[PDB]
Amino acid sequence: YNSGKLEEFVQGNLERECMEEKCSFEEAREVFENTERTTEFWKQYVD
Repeated sequence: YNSGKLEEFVQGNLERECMEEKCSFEEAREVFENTERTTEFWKQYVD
């Protein structure tokens, strides 16, 4: 869930971060970065 140590400097993997453990909508919007794409994605991942 992006504790903020040695996982920000990695590439872009929405799974290792968002799927596996935990994650904010914002989190997606850094790798993903298309916040529209990520909100739709968000409506099948939130709740």
